[PDB]
Amino acid sequence: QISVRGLAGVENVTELKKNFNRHLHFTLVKDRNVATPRDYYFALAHTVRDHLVGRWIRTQQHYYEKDPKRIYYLSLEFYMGRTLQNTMVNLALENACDEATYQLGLDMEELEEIEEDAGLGNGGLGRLAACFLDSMATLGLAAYGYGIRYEFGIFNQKICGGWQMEEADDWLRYGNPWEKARPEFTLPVHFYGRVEHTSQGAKWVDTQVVLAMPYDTPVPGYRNNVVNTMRLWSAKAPNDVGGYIQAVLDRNLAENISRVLYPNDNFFEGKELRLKQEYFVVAATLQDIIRRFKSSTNFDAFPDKVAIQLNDTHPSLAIPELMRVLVDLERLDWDKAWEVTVKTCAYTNHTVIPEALERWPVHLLETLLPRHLQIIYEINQRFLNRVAAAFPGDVDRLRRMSLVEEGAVKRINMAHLCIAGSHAVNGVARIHSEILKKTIFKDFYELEPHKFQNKTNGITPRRWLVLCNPGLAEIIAERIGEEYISDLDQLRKLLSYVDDEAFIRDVAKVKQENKLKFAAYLEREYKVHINPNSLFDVQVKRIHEYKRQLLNCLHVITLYNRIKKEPNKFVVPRTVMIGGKAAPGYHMAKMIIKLITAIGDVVNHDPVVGDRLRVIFLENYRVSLAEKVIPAADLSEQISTAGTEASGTGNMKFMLNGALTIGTMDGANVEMAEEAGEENFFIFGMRVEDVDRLDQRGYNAQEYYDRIPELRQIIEQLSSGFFSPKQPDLFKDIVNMLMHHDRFKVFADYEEYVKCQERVSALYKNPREWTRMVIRNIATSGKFSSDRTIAQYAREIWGVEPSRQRLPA
Amino acid sequence: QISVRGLAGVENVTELKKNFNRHLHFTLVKDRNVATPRDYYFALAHTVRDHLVGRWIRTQQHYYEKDPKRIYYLSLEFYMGRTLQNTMVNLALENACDEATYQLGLDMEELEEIEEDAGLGNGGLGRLAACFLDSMATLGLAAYGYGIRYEFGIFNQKICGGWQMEEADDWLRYGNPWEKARPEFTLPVHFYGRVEHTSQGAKWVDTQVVLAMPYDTPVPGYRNNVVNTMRLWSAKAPNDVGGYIQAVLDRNLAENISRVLYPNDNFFEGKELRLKQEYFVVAATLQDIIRRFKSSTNFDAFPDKVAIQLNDTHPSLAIPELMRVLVDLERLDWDKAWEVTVKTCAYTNHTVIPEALERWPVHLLETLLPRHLQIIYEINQRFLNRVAAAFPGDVDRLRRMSLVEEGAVKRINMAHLCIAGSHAVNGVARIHSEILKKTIFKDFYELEPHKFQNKTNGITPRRWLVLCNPGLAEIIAERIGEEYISDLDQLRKLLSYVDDEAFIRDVAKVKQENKLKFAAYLEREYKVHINPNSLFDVQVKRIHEYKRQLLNCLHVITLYNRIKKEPNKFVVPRTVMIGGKAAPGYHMAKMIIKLITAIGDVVNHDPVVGDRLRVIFLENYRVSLAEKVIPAADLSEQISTAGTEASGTGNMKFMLNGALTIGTMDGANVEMAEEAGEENFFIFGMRVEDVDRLDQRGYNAQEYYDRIPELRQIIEQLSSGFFSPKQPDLFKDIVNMLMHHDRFKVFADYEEYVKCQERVSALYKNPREWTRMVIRNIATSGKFSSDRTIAQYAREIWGVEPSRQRLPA
Ligand SMILES: O=C(NC(=O)c1ccc([N+](=O)[O-])cc1)N[C@@H]1O[C@H](CO)[C@@H](O)[C@H](O)[C@H]1O
Ligand SMILES: O=C(NC(=O)c1ccc([N+](=O)[O-])cc1)N[C@@H]1O[C@H](CO)[C@@H](O)[C@H](O)[C@H]1O
Ligand SMILES: O=C(NC(=O)c1ccc([N+](=O)[O-])cc1)N[C@@H]1O[C@H](CO)[C@@H](O)[C@H](O)[C@H]1O
Ligand SMILES: O=C(NC(=O)c1ccc([N+](=O)[O-])cc1)N[C@@H]1O[C@H](CO)[C@@H](O)[C@H](O)[C@H]1O
Ligand SMILES: *Cc1c(COP(=O)(O)O)cnc(C)c1O
Ligand SMILES: *Cc1c(COP(=O)(O)O)cnc(C)c1O
Repeated sequence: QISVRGLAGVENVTELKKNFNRHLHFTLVKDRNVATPRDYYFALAHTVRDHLVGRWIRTQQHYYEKDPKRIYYLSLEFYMGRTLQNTMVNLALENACDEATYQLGLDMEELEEIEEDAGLGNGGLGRLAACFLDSMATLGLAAYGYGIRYEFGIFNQKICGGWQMEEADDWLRYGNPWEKARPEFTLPVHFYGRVEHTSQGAKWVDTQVVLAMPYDTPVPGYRNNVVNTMRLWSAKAPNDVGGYIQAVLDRNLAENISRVLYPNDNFFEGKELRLKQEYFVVAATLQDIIRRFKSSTNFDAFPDKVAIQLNDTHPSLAIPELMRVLVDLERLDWDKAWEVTVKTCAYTNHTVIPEALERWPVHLLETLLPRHLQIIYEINQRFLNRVAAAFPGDVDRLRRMSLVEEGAVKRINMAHLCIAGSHAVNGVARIHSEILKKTIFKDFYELEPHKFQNKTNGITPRRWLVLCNPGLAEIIAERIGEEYISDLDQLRKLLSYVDDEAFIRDVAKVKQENKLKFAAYLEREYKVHINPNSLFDVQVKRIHEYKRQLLNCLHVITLYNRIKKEPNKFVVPRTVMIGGKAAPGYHMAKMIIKLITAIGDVVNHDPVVGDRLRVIFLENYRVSLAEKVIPAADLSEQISTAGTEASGTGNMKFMLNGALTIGTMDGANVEMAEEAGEENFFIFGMRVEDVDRLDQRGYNAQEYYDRIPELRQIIEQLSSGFFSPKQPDLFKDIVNMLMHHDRFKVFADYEEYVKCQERVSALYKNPREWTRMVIRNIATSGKFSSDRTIAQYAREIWGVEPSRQRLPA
Repeated sequence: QISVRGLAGVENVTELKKNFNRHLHFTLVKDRNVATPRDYYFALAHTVRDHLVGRWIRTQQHYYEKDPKRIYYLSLEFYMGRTLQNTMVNLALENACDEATYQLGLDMEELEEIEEDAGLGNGGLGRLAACFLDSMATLGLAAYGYGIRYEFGIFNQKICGGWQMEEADDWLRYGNPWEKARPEFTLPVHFYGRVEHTSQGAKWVDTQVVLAMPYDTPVPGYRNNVVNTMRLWSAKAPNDVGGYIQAVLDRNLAENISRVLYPNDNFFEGKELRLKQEYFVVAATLQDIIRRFKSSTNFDAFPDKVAIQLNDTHPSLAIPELMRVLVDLERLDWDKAWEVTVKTCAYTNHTVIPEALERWPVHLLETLLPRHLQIIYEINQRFLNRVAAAFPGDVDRLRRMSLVEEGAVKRINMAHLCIAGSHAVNGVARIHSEILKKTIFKDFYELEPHKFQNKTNGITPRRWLVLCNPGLAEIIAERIGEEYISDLDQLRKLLSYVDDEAFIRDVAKVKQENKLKFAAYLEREYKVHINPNSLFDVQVKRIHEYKRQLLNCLHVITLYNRIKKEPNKFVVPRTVMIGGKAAPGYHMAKMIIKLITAIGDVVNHDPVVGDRLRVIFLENYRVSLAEKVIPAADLSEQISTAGTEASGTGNMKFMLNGALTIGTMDGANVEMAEEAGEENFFIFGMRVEDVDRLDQRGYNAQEYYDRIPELRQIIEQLSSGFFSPKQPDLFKDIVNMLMHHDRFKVFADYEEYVKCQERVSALYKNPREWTRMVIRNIATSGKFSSDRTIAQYAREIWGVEPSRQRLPA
């Protein structure tokens, strides 16, 4: 139907249909009379999976023959989403499968909705790992993603009585057709025990053993026939009546390590189970890496054949674990082992907020990983000796830079460990990387300037454009070809169409179709109609005070009060959509969700408002839902307090899909505005410097409350129970926080935000000009392709060259 | 190679080879360069499994169209063993697969050893269920086996320092290619809660819910194209940070229900988890049965379309559960519901030993299944009213027959419940069924004579002859054809070959080859040589005092002492093999295993003995091992105290495979001797009547110790530490038991046993006559085919006619 979805040749369609029927029969043990919708999805999944096999075997065989430098991306999160459509897209089988299933009397889009999301992540950090895997495969890098096969991913969110309820995400219930267990690579992981110092080196003994069984998932590159691997480890107890029965049941204790993903993305919690997960993935991965290295013994060449990227400090134990193996098992001298370690490891930081940084209590490491604690102390001693030599007499610096933090309970600062043991440390956006050098990592930057780099984030154009918005991808391709899908910078060619009446009309048509499509979805799976002609104002991302969904809420209430004040005045119709999950123990975040639904309960049922304003909370925001809502958005809300959002990636997804952005000069927003031109962006609020000035003199929210009548009215409504009749003081915690302890200065940006929003409404009233600005945004979103990001990591950190050359078959 | 293994046609072999390579590639994601032995096994398993699909779909479709009466065999145990070879045997693909794998350069027998046994049973009771499924499929009955999919079956047994060590049987670790999950049939099971009596009937509320997810395994009939189903239920928690994390981890509690098989086959233990397993299988199965019944509402015809067979009392809750559904949910009147229940249920008893009978504490049922306890009390009240009317004034009878036992803690006697709620109750051997009527069930027999029946056990000739002993099956087929494989009575035709010199020579040759084959296996997988020319004296079965492995031990020691007494006298060489697992908490059974190994440690290293006597303990006895050792045995030890072994089935396996039997007139041994002729059996010991006479006057072991010098010597050796130098009093518990509290009268049968064993040795010295007696045993083993047993259950209990007619394809 659509050319960017590939060819639907007769022989290919015929083959697909027969293999589909073959799997339904032999694999599913069903015939068209008793087959359930799920049976059909699995038959299709197997049929597509079959096309990956040859390429997967050939790719791995290829790496063995050429023996390239291998890239290992270690992450505790891989927010993959669904795999079926993405696989068809990268293999150019979408149209063929669509035709094949059509001929069999089935709707492929209906079958795609049956697949469960692989939600093995919380948000941005986990999704970045996913986009990176896609880009690394597309760029021909011998890359491996290593993580944990959680049997329960991020919880499914249910909204009950306006409150978030958490439900277990049993995503493996019906099976996962994409994974392949590799029992021959099962490896032992050690815990607890003690250290013995003998004549020849230290020895870690009396440990408890847990087995790590790997499951491999294929990662197909975009039409280059490359299929890389994502290997996830699953925990298994070693095999060696009340007592007997209990012993068997207690096996669950050991296997609980890979049971569930920790959902706290706001505050670090030093929980033992989480520490076990972190060591579990690191220990099994490093053994696998070393095995592959030896199967390709001087470790001097180890850094030339191995690159380990640490996604945040979560897998930071890789540093002392590599030292342990090299010193304790391989018997290399410390200095040489350290040289190898630093040269193979690199660390990526994702936030500057204190509460999110990992600082593990010493007593916990002491009990669980005694040898690693000793190695960490030794690393610290040698590092601090270097600091003392470079800054003689600077005693305060020694205290600040130590990997060991003193006080109540001694803790190990994992970020400091990562910097000391990595040859490269990077931020994820220009402004973020600069802040790292000026604030939290200043001392380290002064000691080792060369280590600090910037690698602005990106998103894959395949899942975030071709897959979720084929209509837009097609009108772009009709004019500039398909080459931009793997070379996004080519979108700049669209700048010469900004005045093309035909193109302007098509861009607007695609957006309208997406909105109608989403407006429908809303009614089918949920229960409310929305004016498809209203401006779709969307803010989707995890709920956090720093992301300021609260500021958005203040604007919504302002709009509502203005309508009530002058009912018969014309106002641009809006459908405000807010969605995202809140970490289970994050009280304020859960109160914000309740506030949003409470506002909707009032606004959506006010006769005077009509369909000029609607407030909808998008339930269970996840990758699959993002693929639906983003293409339908008109306005992207990226309003974090300047200096708090390291980069953001949702912002890039919206820009690539035809939405204009209203935001602060924070994270990647700065670079997006720079690429598109500030006149094509809706920028407002305090800049980082402004926030600093306010902190210097002290932030007093009362001042804003006293000087802004509209803000005062809103606060009084919240306090008096206007949005919670039956529970008058329901939102007292929110008002108290805003008035006395708001770390994110919501009131400080209120006035500029409301004024900026008025300018957005003004532009929406002029369809043609709104669309021309949209075109200017899409045309300059090329820099934000994760292919660009990965190419920079490859050349500037890993020391490998990207390849666009395809492979046999 | 061997005609009884089917044809190896060119087209069939060619097809098998290509499908094997197809699975290795697409299913295993491997090529002949990195494929592991396990990869090859799975490729073969999938290839064979593919041939089952069409027949499986057609069979179930067939039952829907014809809507025959369905037979439901409920069991907490299904001791299946391996599936690959059995499937090839029943589909006549053995030779073809053998040739196909051969051409690919692989040894099929080597690949078969990779499959894990499905050890979902303890012994005889669980294996009977397995043979029954095979026979029901072979006889064309619309039969379903229902049970639990334990993720851990019977423990693997390790012998350390002569002691049994238990190891978890993680049989699903590498996956099970034979099963197919059926998520569309997931059903809820209720626990705890309370009963509410409203205007219209009782209601069970506030219950905890656990989901039952079924997994189906195909059960192929012998070359009749019928493929029945064995459906096993797996427990799943319903889907609805410390608290959040713990809530997810606590899901294991609910899922623990299907985690492990209880290994106590000696003493009943009222454990809550076991009760949960029993209700879990019954609740899910009955809902499935009713669904299928409605999908084919007067339940008057329910008994005409449904038959439920209870394997022991383990699934006895089916009786009150069926009443619950009919009365509480379907709203039928009690009397009508009871009529339906009795007419559809039948109960099979497997032992008369008190300690093995299920007697659940009332307080346990009260908490876990409140409604069922109420239903049970009502059943009891109505039943006892019938008893009172039939035997007016007999107050003691009312106490004896009650389903409720008074005393320390009130308990529900499940056997009494089963008799009251079943239209048929059967023993498993003629002598056992008679004892039931004369002793433990006498009162019930007097009230309802028509309910009591006998159904002598049997074994399937396919796994127990064709599969494990192809050599013997072939020489038999060469002379009488292949028809006997599904009509075992035809073996009688062999009686006309007892004087055939050619046949006599072939029977002896086959046995010699099997012994050499097993003698080798012993050295390869274990570490000792054995004289292939010695008489193979074998006793394999679970370790129990009533089975008297101890009596066997006394004979071994006697033989050893006699050799030591007169070293230079000729004695027929023997290799005594004893094997079997002991229930984890069965102290005496574990001491018997230690004694056996201790005896071996002395006998096997005595220079004077040489290779005239060897004592070997066969480690990890299981179905797979039985298929190897039984065909190699010369002498089968079936020496339980008369009146204790209900039937025994291992005895039948040995008879069918060319071993002579030494045993007591117990269980099926009586019928085996009757079929073959007492002169062709080595019978010894007290008969049931003799044991009764001894109990009347009182058993005094001292009397035997004082009158038998050889026995006295043995006891003194055990007591003085002759078999445990470092631990002089190691076997004091055994000596104390034998001398003061032996419920099984080991000493009472000692003299006759030793004398009988001498006659066995005398016959072994005459090869030709030994073989002629063997032929007479094999020729009359036909009655012991489970096909005969099932045909009797079908006609006399279930009310259905067996069919030997094959099906399409
Ligand atoms: O577990 C399975 N069992 C069988 O396919 C099967 C087929 C035939 C027979 N048989 O007895 O003929 C038994 C099991 N199949 C599984 O069904 C899942 C859901 O579609 C797929 O994702 C898995 O890759 C597939 O192996
Ligand atoms: O998602 C993030 N972090 C987490 O999910 C997370 C996970 C665990 C913990 N923890 O404390 O355990 C804290 C945060 N960080 C996000 O990573 C994105 C990719 O670079 C950035 O663009 C965002 O600005 C950043 O907030
Ligand atoms: O889990 C499996 N995954 C795959 O076969 C597979 C194949 C190809 C790709 N792929 O990405 O191309 C991914 C997974 N296969 C499983 O391997 C087991 C052991 O042989 C079999 O018993 C199961 O029936 C089969 O489904
Ligand atoms: O195997 C048996 N019993 C058990 O495995 C068993 C299971 C559970 C409990 N329990 O108390 O829970 C007791 C015995 N019984 C055996 O069932 C065979 C088949 O009819 C008979 O031939 C044997 O004589 C009988 O001992
Ligand atoms: C892209 C994405 C994110 C990150 O969004 P930000 O606004 O950068 O925080 C989070 N969740 C999902 C499901 C995503 O697709
Ligand atoms: C046949 C069999 C049994 C039963 O043996 P008996 O001697 O009747 O107790 C037990 N275990 C296995 C593995 C069997 O094959």
